Amino acid sequence: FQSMSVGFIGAGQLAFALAKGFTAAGVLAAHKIMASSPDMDLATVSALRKMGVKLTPHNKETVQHSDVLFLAVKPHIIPFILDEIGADIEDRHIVVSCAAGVTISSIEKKLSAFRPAPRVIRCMTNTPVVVREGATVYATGTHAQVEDGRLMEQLLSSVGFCTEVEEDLIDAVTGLSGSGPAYAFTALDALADGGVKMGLPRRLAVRLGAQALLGAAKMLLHSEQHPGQLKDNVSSPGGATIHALHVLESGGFRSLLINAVEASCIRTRELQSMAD
Amino acid sequence: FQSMSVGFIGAGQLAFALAKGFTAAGVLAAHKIMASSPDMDLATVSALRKMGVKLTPHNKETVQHSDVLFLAVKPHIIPFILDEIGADIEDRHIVVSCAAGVTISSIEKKLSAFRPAPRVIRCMTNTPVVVREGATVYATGTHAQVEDGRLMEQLLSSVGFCTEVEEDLIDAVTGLSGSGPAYAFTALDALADGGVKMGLPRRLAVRLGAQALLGAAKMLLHSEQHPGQLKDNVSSPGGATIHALHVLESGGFRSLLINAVEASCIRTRELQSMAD
Amino acid sequence: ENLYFQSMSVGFIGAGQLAFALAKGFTAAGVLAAHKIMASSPDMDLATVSALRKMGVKLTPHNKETVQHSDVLFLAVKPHIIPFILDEIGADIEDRHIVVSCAAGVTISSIEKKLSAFRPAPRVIRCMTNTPVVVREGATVYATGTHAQVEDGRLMEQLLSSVGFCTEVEEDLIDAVTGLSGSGPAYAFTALDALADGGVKMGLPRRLAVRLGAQALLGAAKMLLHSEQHPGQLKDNVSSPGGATIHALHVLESGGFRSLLINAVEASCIRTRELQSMA
Amino acid sequence: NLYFQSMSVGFIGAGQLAFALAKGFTAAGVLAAHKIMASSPDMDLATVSALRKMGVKLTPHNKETVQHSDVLFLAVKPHIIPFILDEIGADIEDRHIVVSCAAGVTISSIEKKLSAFRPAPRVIRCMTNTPVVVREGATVYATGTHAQVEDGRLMEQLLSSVGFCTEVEEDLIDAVTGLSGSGPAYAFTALDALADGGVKMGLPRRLAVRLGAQALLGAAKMLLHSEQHPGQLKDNVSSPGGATIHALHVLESGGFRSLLINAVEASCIRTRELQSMA
Amino acid sequence: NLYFQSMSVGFIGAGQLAFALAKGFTAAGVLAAHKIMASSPDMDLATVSALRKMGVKLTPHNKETVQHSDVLFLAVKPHIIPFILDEIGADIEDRHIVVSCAAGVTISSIEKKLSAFRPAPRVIRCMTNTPVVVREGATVYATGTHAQVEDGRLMEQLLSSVGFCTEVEEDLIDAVTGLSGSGPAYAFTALDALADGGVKMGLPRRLAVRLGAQALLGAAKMLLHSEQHPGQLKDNVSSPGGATIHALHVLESGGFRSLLINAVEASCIRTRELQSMA
Ligand SMILES: O=C(O)c1cc(N2CCNC2=O)ccc1Cl
Ligand SMILES: O=C(O)c1cc(N2CCNC2=O)ccc1Cl
Ligand SMILES: O=C(O)c1cc(N2CCNC2=O)ccc1Cl
Ligand SMILES: O=C(O)c1cc(N2CCNC2=O)ccc1Cl
Ligand SMILES: O=C(O)c1cc(N2CCNC2=O)ccc1Cl
Repeated sequence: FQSMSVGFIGAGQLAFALAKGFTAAGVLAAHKIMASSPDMDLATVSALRKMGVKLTPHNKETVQHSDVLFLAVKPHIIPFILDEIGADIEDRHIVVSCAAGVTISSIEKKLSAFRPAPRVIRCMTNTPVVVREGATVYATGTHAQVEDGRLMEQLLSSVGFCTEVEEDLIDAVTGLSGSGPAYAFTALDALADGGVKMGLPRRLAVRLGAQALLGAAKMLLHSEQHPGQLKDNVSSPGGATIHALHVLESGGFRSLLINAVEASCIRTRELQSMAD
Repeated sequence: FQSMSVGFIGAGQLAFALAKGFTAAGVLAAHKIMASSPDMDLATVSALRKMGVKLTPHNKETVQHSDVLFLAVKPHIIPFILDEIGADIEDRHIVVSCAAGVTISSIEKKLSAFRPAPRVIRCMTNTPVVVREGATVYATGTHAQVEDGRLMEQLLSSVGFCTEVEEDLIDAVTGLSGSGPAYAFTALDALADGGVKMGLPRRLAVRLGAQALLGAAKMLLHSEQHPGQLKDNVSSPGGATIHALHVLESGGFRSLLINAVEASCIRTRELQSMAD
Repeated sequence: ENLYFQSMSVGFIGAGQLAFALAKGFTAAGVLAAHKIMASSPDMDLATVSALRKMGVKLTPHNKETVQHSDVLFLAVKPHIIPFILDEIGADIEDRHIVVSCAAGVTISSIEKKLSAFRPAPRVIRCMTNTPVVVREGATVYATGTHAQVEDGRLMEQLLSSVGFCTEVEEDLIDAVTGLSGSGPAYAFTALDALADGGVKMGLPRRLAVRLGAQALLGAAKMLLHSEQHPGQLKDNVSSPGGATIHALHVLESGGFRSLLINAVEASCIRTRELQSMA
Repeated sequence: NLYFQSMSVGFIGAGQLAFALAKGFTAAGVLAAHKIMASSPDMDLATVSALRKMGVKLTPHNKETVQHSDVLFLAVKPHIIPFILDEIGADIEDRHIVVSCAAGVTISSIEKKLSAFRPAPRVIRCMTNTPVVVREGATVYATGTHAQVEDGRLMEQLLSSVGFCTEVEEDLIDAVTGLSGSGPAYAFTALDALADGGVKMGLPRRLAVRLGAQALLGAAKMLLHSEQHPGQLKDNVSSPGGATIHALHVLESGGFRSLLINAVEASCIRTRELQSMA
Repeated sequence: NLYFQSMSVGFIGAGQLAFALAKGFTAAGVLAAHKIMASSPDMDLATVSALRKMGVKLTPHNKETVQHSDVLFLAVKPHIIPFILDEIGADIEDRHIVVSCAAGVTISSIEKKLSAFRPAPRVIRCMTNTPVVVREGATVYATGTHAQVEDGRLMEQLLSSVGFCTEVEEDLIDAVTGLSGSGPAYAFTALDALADGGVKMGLPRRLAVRLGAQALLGAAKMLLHSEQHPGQLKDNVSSPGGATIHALHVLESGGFRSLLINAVEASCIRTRELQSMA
């Protein structure tokens, strides 16, 4: 809505990305956002201040300011935030935890000791929300009203893809779209090295490799076609592309990306289990 | 311009992509485009017909129709097209070869036997022009007027990134952004397999992996930051993402993408050398 | 049927595995009588020569008698034997002959070069088929030579279509076809033996494991041939999230399973070009 | 000339396997499509959309499927089975044959659930695969404690109309799942790659796919109709010094055989984990 | 207390190496920035933008650099050198020392070009690296046919103000290029990865980078100031049974040493190819 007030506990990379995306989208006004942080000298904190986001060192102040309260701290800090500000949670509050692995149940258990029906949502988003091309899923807690999930989808749809999921899919989403941008950054660096190796200036190589990945992903999102079909479409017989595809297969390219999604998903499960 | 008439020799994947992108951009009207093909029953030919592109089985007819003439056939077919329609090339014609590896000099040599100052351009684009997110470079030939390169940049900028390069960079661009989308499609298929392996429905996994790659590439294009810095930004200490990055490094992920750009670039050079 | 009543005489120079497989498929198809086939071999002690005799095929040690008997003459000897064969019986090739080379790598040009020294317009077709013609499920391509009539190509297609898939190609595709469907059955036999080993490792009787593995590959291949779907889409449709199949696909990927099959198709194709160049 | 005039078939679950069996059974002529009913909690699936075109009755309510059906196929994920069995267990009748198609789920676990509601549930466990859609499936089945002799023969009759089918001891089914249950996906992966190889060497993609699939089909048929060892058939294609034996060498150098062994094992091992997780 | 009052330095090329040497020389106090001139065909480079902030004279015309300069550094790509030498060869004077910094390009090829215009060109070939920007470069040089004794001593004086510098025989320079020319990039890659390792084990990225870089700097210093073999110094850190020897084992298992040998060789081999291509 318009009257809506949003707060972040955590003023790191994710909070900045979300706030910058929300304000760019126009769904939120920077002055309706407050962030708190233990280190008020972070680079991300300075930038929020230029954007017009309110800033404080006191999580309690962010809570009293906020209607929607995003939890954007590390997983092992979540149990402490909840103990710190659990008494300050009111009926009007929707708590949106963005921490990897941390379960709705563990958040509801800590918060229920203060007030009995805390409205909790768990989400997994990623940094490209900063350019309003994020990928976000969310699961609704026990006491989240029906309007809570819809308000959440409205807000996070404005900065990229958003869809509701069962909570037991979120650990796998973390390995895929949560960690995904880092796989892409690693890939682009390497593709740029390849271009440079074959004679391209670095800056041209980075722009071309990025544009290639962006356009390809866009083609897949705008197509009903399987990605192998689109690969077929662009692999001319005997040509350059099919030769490059072979050397990727020879190194087990596909299995490395499977390994990655699996490794991130399994680590996310450990971050949960380490909580309880 | 508006009066401009464009033709394609070749009605395959690339011709459709370019025509669909040009018409979507609004820089060209479908009725100002003509394509010719030896197999008038191709799926890409049927689609051009629905778009309103004129179609013919006679390359000579496309040439007489066209002011800008795109050559969108396989590299070993180019020498035959030029022999077929070389007498039909007029002063007003700009010949834009999109074939991998085929040099401006080889095109100018064949065409100069008919008329002495053929205006030739070599380009390397990719299929994401279909969603107006292509990556394109071009080099100007000996007799291309100054307005020719600018008209070309105007047209191809409307369907994605475009920049002029020295011709000796084009073989490396082919390995990077020419073959790039196929690396991305392979990557997305594998990332989807990873998501499915960890419990996601296939359709959700494909959408999330694609959105992740798109958003990440967009972040890099909108940033002055090095891709390793953006990787740093999203690799939380001890977290899921840094664990996945390790297993990518353990398989030599980076070197496989370097291998690919190199293999495609080297194959492109063979496709040229095989001509001469 | 229409071909049966054409009452064609067929010859094989070379009485090996392919000659036997084609003879067995043509007769099973009812398009040729076994005794309307004649095959020659310098070695009449091969097992395939005995199998051919048993089914009623005529056998002779003299290639000239095969040629004189034949209307369609299949050259089914090793590539390096082809030029010696053409020297020997080039004088006996007649204007009525359609000469079909099945040898890997050997080009129409090289065959026509030899035979043009005798009659001026040898009718030559180059073929790449495979041994599952023996169960009428072969995979065949052919290219027509310089003097091959349009009816020659249609007849060859009608004949090879009776024992499986058959289609005309430009000759410059045949080396690649050899690497794919010419050698393909051997890739599948290796895969079926390995899958059976896997089933036995996990506790299945060998007989059952072999049966199930082969039935699994047959049905998947049949699904693909009857679907308009990409094989990756079919793979997606069978890969239940979190399930047994996606876990097995991972271990395939981790060994570069896909690259091995690409490697094999390339290695057979490359070898096929060497077999031409060495003779 | 088989046909089951007195049999009503139901599917709990309207996914890829349900569509494949329903399509195979109707193409085999053994069942009128309108004598099939399927249920699913997402009546917006592509498979549920195709089932309506066939004429299969579709409902959202699993209780409706059970009441309509004699033979009831459980074609849902292994972890959904215990919930299904709780939901409809009070609707299982003496006439019902329950045929579970879920990977890993034992006859014992299914009978334990249903016996709470009514003693002597007639349970069969089967492992089939999607090529039943072209009547070339590979199916095994094991009969439960209270399945009658006519129940197994009947299920063999029905599933034999869509491919190979034999009875097995239940403790072989996890291994069958790794071989023929997952097998078609190994083949689709192999055909994608073989086609990639054909394209590399210069073939059009469409021809490469056709030829690769034809090669595999014909080789599988040869083995099925031959009494000979697959190594013997491989020997018959491998001309001395030739192209095939050179390619076979590069498969061996990659450990191609061990990868397929690895696959059957991993799928089998995972199937056992799907039992114990539920 | 070194300073070259009578020396005018010019750079043909205004890229990373030109900026690094110009910055090192000015920080060393040996050259006023305004006594440096650099030329480049793209006066829109980030390096050319930084050079103007230093006070270095910048021109687009290579002829201007030559006329301003006594010591002329060729800091362009190897394939550009022959074009540069054709463009300005008629402007080379007796007073000029030409110092080529291009990988691979021999003294012989440079002298052949310039001798067409004027006999006895004074040519020095050097291989340096970008840490000259922090006065810790590693530089070798070889003197040409017509370089006087004072020319080499002078160039050693100048480049010693920004790091290690020694004269070598020219046929060692390709190998030096693979070791110290490319070396810093091996180190940047190693520091990125070591930091990735620190982050994996729970350190903030900024601390991990700092500590990794400090570790490397301190180890390099230890070796430089020790007479001892690097294996001996490694032995001194590897406490029996401890953390370091366990990590060293995993480096050995990956063939870590051979990768660095591979790198020096590949860079050296490529450097020789850059000579022969031009
Ligand atoms: O994979 C190839 O070899 C390839 C082929 C082309 N095209 C399009 C039309 N004619 C060509 O050569 C473009 C880019 C690549 Cl990278
Ligand atoms: O790499 C990680 O472990 C990771 C961490 C997060 N965030 C952001 C704020 N708190 C978190 O846990 C989100 C996604 C991932 Cl994939
Ligand atoms: O890949 C799996 O895990 C798998 C899953 C199934 N199905 C179908 C319906 N319920 C199941 O479990 C069957 C065979 C396999 Cl091999
Ligand atoms: O493995 C080979 O080299 C091979 C050999 C043949 N034949 C049959 C008769 N003469 C040949 O060359 C056919 C197919 C292949 Cl794939
Ligand atoms: O390699 C080790 O295990 C190690 C050991 C030590 N020291 C010094 C005295 N006692 C220790 O444990 C310090 C650092 C490391 Cl890295």
